[PDB]
Amino acid sequence: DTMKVINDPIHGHIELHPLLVRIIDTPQFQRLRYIKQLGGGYYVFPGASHNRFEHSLGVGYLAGCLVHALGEKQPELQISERDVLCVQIAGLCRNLGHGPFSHMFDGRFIPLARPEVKWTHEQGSVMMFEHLINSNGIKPVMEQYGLIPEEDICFIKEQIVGPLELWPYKGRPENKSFLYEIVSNKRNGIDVDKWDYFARDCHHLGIQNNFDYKRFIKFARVCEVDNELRICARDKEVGNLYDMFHTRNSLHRRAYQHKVGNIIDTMITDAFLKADDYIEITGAGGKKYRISTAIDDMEAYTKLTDNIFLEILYSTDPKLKDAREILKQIEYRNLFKYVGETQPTGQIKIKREDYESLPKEVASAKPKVLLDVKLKAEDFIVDVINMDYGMQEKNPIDHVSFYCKTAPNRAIRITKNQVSQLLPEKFAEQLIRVYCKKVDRKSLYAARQYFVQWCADRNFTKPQDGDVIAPLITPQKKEWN
Amino acid sequence: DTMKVINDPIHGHIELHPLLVRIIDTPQFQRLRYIKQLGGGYYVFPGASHNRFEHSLGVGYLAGCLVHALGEKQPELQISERDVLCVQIAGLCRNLGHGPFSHMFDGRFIPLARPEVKWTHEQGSVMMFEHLINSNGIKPVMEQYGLIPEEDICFIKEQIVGPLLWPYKGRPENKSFLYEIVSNKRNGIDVDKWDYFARDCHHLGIQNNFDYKRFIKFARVCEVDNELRICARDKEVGNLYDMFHTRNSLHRRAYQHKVGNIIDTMITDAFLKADDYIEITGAGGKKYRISTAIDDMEAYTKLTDNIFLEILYSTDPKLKDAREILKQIEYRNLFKYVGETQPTGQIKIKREDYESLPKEVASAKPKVLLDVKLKAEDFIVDVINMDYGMQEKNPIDHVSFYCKTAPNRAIRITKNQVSQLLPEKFAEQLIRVYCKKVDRKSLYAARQYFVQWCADRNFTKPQDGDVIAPLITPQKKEWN
Amino acid sequence: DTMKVINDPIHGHIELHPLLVRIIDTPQFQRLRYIKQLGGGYYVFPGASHNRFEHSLGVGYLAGCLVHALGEKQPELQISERDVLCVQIAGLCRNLGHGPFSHMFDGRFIPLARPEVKWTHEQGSVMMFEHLINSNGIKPVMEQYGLIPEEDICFIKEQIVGPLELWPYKGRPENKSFLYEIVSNKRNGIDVDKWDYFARDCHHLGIQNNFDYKRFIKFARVCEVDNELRICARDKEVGNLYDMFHTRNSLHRRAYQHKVGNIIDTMITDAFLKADDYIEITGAGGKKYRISTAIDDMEAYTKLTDNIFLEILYSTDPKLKDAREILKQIEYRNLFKYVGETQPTGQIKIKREDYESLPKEVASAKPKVLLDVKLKAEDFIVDVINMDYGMQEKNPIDHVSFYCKTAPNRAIRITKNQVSQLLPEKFAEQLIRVYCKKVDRKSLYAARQYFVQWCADRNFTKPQDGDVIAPLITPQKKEWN
Amino acid sequence: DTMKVINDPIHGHIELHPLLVRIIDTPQFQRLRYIKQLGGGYYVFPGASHNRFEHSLGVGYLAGCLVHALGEKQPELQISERDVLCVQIAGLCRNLGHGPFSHMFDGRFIPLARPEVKWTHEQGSVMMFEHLINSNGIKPVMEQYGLIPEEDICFIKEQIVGPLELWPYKGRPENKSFLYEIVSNKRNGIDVDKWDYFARDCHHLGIQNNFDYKRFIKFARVCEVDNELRICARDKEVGNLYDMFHTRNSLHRRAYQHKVGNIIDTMITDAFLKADDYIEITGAGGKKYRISTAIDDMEAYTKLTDNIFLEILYSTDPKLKDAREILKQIEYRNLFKYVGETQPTGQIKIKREDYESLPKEVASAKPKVLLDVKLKAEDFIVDVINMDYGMQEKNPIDHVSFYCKTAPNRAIRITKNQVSQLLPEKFAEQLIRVYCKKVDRKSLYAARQYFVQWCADRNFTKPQDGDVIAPLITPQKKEWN
Ligand SMILES: Nc1ncnc2c1ncn2[C@H]1C[C@H](O)[C@@H](COP(=O)(O)OP(=O)(O)OP(=O)(O)O)O1
Ligand SMILES: Nc1ncnc2c1ncn2[C@H]1C[C@H](O)[C@@H](COP(=O)(O)OP(=O)(O)OP(=O)(O)O)O1
Ligand SMILES: Nc1ncnc2c1ncn2[C@H]1C[C@H](O)[C@@H](COP(=O)(O)OP(=O)(O)OP(=O)(O)O)O1
Ligand SMILES: Nc1ncnc2c1ncn2[C@H]1C[C@H](O)[C@@H](COP(=O)(O)OP(=O)(O)OP(=O)(O)O)O1
Ligand SMILES: [Mg+2]
Ligand SMILES: [Mg+2]
Ligand code: NA
Ligand code: NA
Ligand code: NA
Repeated sequence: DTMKVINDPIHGHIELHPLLVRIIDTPQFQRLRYIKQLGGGYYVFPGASHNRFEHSLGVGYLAGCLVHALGEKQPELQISERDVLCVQIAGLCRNLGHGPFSHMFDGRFIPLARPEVKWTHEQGSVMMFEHLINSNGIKPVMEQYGLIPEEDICFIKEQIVGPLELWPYKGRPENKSFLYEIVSNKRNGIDVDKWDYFARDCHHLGIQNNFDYKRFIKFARVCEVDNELRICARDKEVGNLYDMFHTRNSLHRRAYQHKVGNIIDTMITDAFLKADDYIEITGAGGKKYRISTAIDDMEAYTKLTDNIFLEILYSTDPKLKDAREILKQIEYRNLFKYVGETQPTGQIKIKREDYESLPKEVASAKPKVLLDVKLKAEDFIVDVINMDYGMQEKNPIDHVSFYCKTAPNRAIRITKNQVSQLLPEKFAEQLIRVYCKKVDRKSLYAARQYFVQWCADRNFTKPQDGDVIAPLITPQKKEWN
Repeated sequence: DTMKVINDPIHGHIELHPLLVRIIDTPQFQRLRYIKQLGGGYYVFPGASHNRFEHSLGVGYLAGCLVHALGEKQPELQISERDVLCVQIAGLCRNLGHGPFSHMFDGRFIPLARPEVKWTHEQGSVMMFEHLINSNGIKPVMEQYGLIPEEDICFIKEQIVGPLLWPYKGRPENKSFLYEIVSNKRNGIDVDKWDYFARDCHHLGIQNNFDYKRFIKFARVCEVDNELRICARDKEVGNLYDMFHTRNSLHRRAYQHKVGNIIDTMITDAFLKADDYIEITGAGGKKYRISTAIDDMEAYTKLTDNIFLEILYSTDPKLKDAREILKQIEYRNLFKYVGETQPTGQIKIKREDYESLPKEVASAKPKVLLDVKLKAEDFIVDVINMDYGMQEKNPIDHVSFYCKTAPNRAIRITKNQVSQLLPEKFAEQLIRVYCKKVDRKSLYAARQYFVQWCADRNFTKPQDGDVIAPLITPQKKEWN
Repeated sequence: DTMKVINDPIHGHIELHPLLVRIIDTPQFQRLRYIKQLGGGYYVFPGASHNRFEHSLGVGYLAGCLVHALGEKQPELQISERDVLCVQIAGLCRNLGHGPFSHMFDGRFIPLARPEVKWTHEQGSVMMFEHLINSNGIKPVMEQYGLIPEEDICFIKEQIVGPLELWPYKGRPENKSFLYEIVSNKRNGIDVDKWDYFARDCHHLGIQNNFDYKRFIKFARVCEVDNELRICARDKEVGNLYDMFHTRNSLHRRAYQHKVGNIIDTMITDAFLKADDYIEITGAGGKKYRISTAIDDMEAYTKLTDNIFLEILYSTDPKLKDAREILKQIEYRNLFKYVGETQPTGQIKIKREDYESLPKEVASAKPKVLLDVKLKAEDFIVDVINMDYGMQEKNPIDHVSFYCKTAPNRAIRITKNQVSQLLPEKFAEQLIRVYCKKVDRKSLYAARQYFVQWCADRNFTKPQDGDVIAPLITPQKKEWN
Repeated sequence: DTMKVINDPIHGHIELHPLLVRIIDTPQFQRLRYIKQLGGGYYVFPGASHNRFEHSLGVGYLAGCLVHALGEKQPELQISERDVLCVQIAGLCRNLGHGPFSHMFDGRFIPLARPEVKWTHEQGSVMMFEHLINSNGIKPVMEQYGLIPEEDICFIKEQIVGPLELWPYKGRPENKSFLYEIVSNKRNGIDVDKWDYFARDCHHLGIQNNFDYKRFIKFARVCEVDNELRICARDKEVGNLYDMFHTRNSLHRRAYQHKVGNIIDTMITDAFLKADDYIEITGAGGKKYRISTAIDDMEAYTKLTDNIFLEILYSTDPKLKDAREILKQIEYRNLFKYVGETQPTGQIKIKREDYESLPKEVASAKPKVLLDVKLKAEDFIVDVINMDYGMQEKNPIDHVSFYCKTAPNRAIRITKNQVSQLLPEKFAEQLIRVYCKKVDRKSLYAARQYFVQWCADRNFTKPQDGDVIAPLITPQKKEWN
């Protein structure tokens, strides 16, 4: 009927427009209550039980805050109530496409299960949004509140995934370009999605968040840069932006790429792979889908959530025994053992095509220690992690426009040397974790010897614990001594 | 083997003894990751996604804090490392018995589904603890860390459920105070409450007024009637009254939220309609229903909030009735709130009369033009007992205190000795009425029946009475 | 000029209109940086170092929030930018009149020092506001931003102190009545001043605040009640309002009336009394004022802050030796010793005129025990504390109007039985603390005997520690056994 | 033995040993209630009203936490109750020496006022501690609780200031070396003083703190490194340590070196300099001291707090008119105007002795543009700020010892390459702020031209707003285009 107030622990009392309420009260959206924001992280950080549902409300709310604040400071932008609603909707709905365990699904599982396809949760969101609209008679309700469904549905989808291919967008013209920089910012990565998860994940994880989004909003203006209207930050605030990405990096290093969290994700992925053939999910017209193919039909995908984990865990079907056994090993905490961590040196970069060949390389190393057990390629997992500021090797701050107190409509650029000598020199790196599937004390000892040898052989960094875990191997490498 | 560190958002970095790690890393305990602390509340408070698992770690940690602090202030108590471990274990394990959606399971579902049994999550915890111990070879590991399994397993169980003349056999009278930590039957002041106040507030987005750390610093053990009891400092009496006021606030704002409760009611109804067709494998391959898994711990292990999604995602036409109710939850087609009232004077509605109340509302005769006529089954009447944890009694009368000038001398404090601004009564009842018929005309009619029923039973005027039923409220002179 | 942004720990980033900046950047306002919010409380709660300055910004900000939210929900109220500014100004400025150590000055010191006058910090605020306006050329600046100084200065003053004398206000007409319910609510005590201090004092004290003002604002509406437009709360929210006053009461019982905090306030007051003759403060035209008379000249009052404490403490003048000695006893923590606490029973009420006669009564009690020392009236302090819900014996919730979801413009009333049986029966009480100026073990023992006897004699409540501190006295009273 | 409980907003309920209570309840310690932690910062961050008093309790408490935790994990260290008390006392007392406005006094005022002396607040603390002990009969009370005053007073002083000149300490032997790494860590800068201020300043400022000290403590162990027992961190925690110093840097950049906060500190310092001749503070035997000389007599220093600001501000003495006028300009917010900010490039490092010559350099620049006014050296302030990780150009993490999960008693080292490529390359930098004493629009315009020219001339970084504030000057420098 009218506006709903929702009490969120992060944002406090949030107003929801009745149109958003209608979008929210659908199985496509409610689905998000059953997908953990951080997947395997919950198995390391016991506070991190939060789901995509609450994150989505926060992204929607923040999207609305930014656009509304821009509108109030700059009425010359001609931001309408219609524009605000579409930005809120895009904010709510950009998480619709997440599969079970969020980033494990599109980052680990689908690449292994369906190598030939290229899938992202963003594509999923678009498809799921379409399904949500059509299955719930949303278009009449959009019209009722002054939206024009054809243009606006397009606008929403473009905000989530980018150009559906000179001005490449068809939902809004160039004079509203800045509206595409709110929910998902392809230019520099500063968007409201990040802002909600920094705050939300920190609150649940028990880490403290150093970024203040409210301050960013108060200092945000729209200015012309190269004949486009873009969201600009106040020049003074440049330090806070570098801090925002440092914060992003901290969350990744401490929580999202936690070495045990990642191994749990790997084990859950492995169980899904072994379960994939025997789990069936009913989609459109009674047709059946696998976990790995539910991404092709939105009706099936609706019913694809973290419940899959428990479906496997509680199953009696002997065909699911292999999948079920892996998950039971998670419950007993018989996890694959962390062997160590290393990095490439200088400009050495490990390509995506070489990932499969790395367990073989570790097993082929010839450490000079007496070993009771001999280990093979399949006993090792090598997890290559790309740690960056969101834009590969590029500095995202070079893609931010700024303004000064004295000329608020004049956009400017700020280079890294203009800010601080204490900032990072590089903006992308790689971490290599090694784990061993053999969990006894003797195998783990052996694994450590192979690993440290492989590091020496590839001229990678000395593992931090190198002298402790492999005292007979580390002296051969002069660079480490 | 040394300590594992867990980072909890409420308590920060918590150390876990390797024995507790072993108890935690079992399917019986890990199960608790899949049971929401506040069940249906998550459908009202979007922050309230937290599970019993994390609550359990917190209860364990706090239990350890209290016993350890008592030990350090009073070494004459002779609290051993053994005693601390058993109190921590009891703290961890007192939530083992919770079913799907926590309090809805033992408070709504089992009473309706299995009226002949008397079941509490506490009994469940004892049974589940036994199963956890036996299924995971914990006894050898208890011995390894200096526990004596026979005495100590008993001690742990007694802390969770109470006594199975000094009624306890896990510890003697000289250690009586150890039974006042995890679950305090005497006055309700225990560590389980302290963790949930803090945890639920952090997730719900309300702020918690109670400071447990301050209570611990002012806690002492003193002799009262030949028993050693945990006493509070006399000055702190105001904070204790505040602690129960806080408990009451959490209940009124969150745990008994009118929509949260209706969602709990709907989920319970779906479980009832699903109970015949969901099967859970227990011991030796035997099959159990949702309502009977409480009789076999192996089945109960696999009984979590996943039941909700099992029903919701099912295709079996036998589950259509249950599935339809849950789909109505997703679409937010909920039973509509009609209004709320209370009994007056000493009037107390007994548990046996709950069933007869929808009939009473439908039988009321409001003197107005009604487009629809409504029947008993169209109404839900939810009776809620709001109290300070001890029925009509004041829990502060069951707290012993001490003074700065005589720290070993226990005393009592009466309510007039504290404040005239305190509550006169310590128990009350709320009656919510809802309508299963959701259209505008039915809701209008429902409100007329309801306000009439209030007048007829001499209950309190509903707050919105003049707005929802302007033609009914003038008949009652006491209301104006 | 545009807005200045202030980062407050309680409210986050606050915007200040350039007019408010001008009012703030004056010695009359800046003065408030040197007056502690909680006076003597800082000597008990080490976090409570905050000053009236920051509290004032918060009251101003919140005043603006409430009026602005009302305006946005109900444009039919015709709240202008002019109205918002005046409410913000009244919010900023309602603390201008506070003397050194806030409530101790108007609550303890002036009543003792100048019994014939009736002074309140609110009157002080009006006078100080007038002085601020005139001394800083504010009127031209008010005109610049669309205010009409004659009407508006009046409006501001009326918000702070009430009618300067049928509609009794002359700053605004009946159709804007609700604007008088924001900064200082004479009707029920629900105002923004309280809201800032609950939040601010809790944050500094290390108590946690259970009241959510943001939620109140979202549920606040203006409705007609008895031909007046009043701020109404949503019916559901009634529980939270009772809780708001319970919270107020908790803050008083734990912090503002802490037994040691109050004795420190008593000692500081006593030092000020002994110093009052010899401290001189320059006012208008070089004229000299005492601490107790600076309230008569705003120029002197400007220079009257917590610095008075340190002026006395650091003085060398032998005439200030008496005052200086008391303050040195505070530093050494040689405080008057707490003897005990009691309350009147039934309808017994101790009147303000009888406070002086109470130490005599305690000393005149006849305990019938062996006493090494005999104590006199001047050895005892009796502190009478009025604890209420803000409106004497009355329930403030009976003076709150409500509305329902189904009829948002229709005001209603809610009686106490309509809410809960667990609520307080009485809404005012008195606490009596007794202290002894003699600090040795024997005097303290004797003092406790006199005190417990006096309780018995006056038929007051049994002191909590009665059986411990006076085991020979408590058995005579059958009501206590 | 009764412990006293203090409720701190940061740490919650803190127990104080009766000996610490005795040290606290003295004028030498209580003095700290009247010195603001962040001096001038309060004039920018209105929450930052907190004083050194509360900070000191926190440092004491944390010192006790660390030593106590080390004792419980490693009883082989033989940490006694005596050792814990001395570490707590050192923690309490390391802030005793702070003057009015904390770091402004030792960082700005004394260097200008007394160039011939080398004074630090740490030396002040030692002297003040000595005075506190002797003036309050603390030595007998130390003996009562098992301390041996001669050895232990030495130990406490050494913890605060370092060696009072092969093992350089005489309070404790090499086997207790780690006890010197708690209150003030000269080796790497990881100490409990930092931990309390990160938490405390953030809580008051309204910034959020990303460092978790409790986690550091749980991962801290004592291990042998080069025949010394040192506090070691877990190898995994190395990232958190880099983050700790990044956090320190953030606090400095956002708050402690805020451009307005620093100008207020400069103005207060200037007023103190002009007041120094005419303010008298009574010390030992009735002798009189100036603000700049009270550091030579502890009895005078006791009475030297932020009250000096208000003494000057409220004075009528015409000799204080110059000092009083500057402070009145603070109240009216007629502050020296920020012109801009720059940094040195390459290896250029501006020495402390050259600070005085910089305003001359700026005024001597020849921008050659239409200028209504000509500005002189005395019209400019140049503030040089050293931003570092606590150890000049060195990486503090190279001076941290670590241990591994697999060998907890074996200390190791970790190089920067072994951690992350995303870390800083340099660990020290300089910021140069320029301000103008002339506040009109025309002078400010001129000042900006001189400034940007001076940047070009010295080959410093382009000011961020350079193209806006000086569009005719920035094109001459090719490196900036
Ligand atoms: N007292 C409270 N304090 C904090 N949050 C609350 C409180 N009551 C409810 N909430 C939460 C639960 C929801 O997230 C949100 C709205 O709940 P509430 O205002 O009770 O809505 P409702 O939908 O039951 O009221 P309405 O009767 O207007 O429909 O705030
Ligand atoms: N940097 C961090 N800050 C806060 N919490 C963290 C951080 N890293 C991990 N945690 C959380 C996750 C866990 O609940 C808890 C323990 O994690 P961590 O110390 O990484 O254990 P671990 O078992 O992986 O390490 P170990 O190698 O010592 O076994 O702390
Ligand atoms: N990085 C930060 N994070 C949080 N609060 C900050 C930060 N920097 C400054 N503050 C606080 C201090 C002030 O109270 C408020 C505004 O400061 P700031 O924006 O630096 O104002 P200013 O007047 O110095 O800037 P300008 O006039 O250049 O816009 O924010
Ligand atoms: N209810 C409360 N909650 C939180 N902090 C409190 C409360 N009451 C007092 N405090 C604070 C103020 C002090 O910092 C600290 C100690 O207070 P309190 O225990 O009242 O000391 P006290 O010394 O007056 O008691 P006594 O001498 O009677 O033991 O805690
Ligand atoms: Mg581990
Ligand atoms: Mg400014
Ligand atoms: Na362990
Ligand atoms: Na309980
Ligand atoms: Na009252």
